[PDB]
Amino acid sequence: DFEKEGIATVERAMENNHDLDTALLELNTLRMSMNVTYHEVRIATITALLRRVYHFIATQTLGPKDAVVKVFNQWGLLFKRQAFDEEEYIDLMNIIMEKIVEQSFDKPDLILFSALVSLYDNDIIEEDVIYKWWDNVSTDPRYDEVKKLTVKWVEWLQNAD
Repeated sequence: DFEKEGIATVERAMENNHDLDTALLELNTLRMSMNVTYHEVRIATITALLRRVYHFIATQTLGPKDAVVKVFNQWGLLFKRQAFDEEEYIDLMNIIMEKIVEQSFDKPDLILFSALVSLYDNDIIEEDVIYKWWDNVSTDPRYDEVKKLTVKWVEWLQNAD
């Protein structure tokens, strides 16, 4: 039950353009209200953002990369207060990858690469957690497509380290 309501809460704050502080206040109130954890919150927030990205692309209102950037550059900041330790950030990235596949975008690899890069540029995620996430990432072939681009990115990051 919390899911749907959480998705709705986030969708509202991005739409009728809420500043974050206020979006997180309502969302967190809902979190305690319905007694759910931050994992559930991350799921709700991530699917909410990814749906808006999808909508932007499917309606040709914005190209893939642009759509991801438009959404994540602004709202991805919500994540820094939805994850407090390493595994929670690892979980954060796993969900994004999983939800992208689930949403079925046409160039999964580009969507996931763009989303992670946006977060990286905004300092929500740094190399250390990124390597950890990547080292423990699922090898289920179902993720082969979405990982194509990001795998090179992680590699580039290691070399440039």
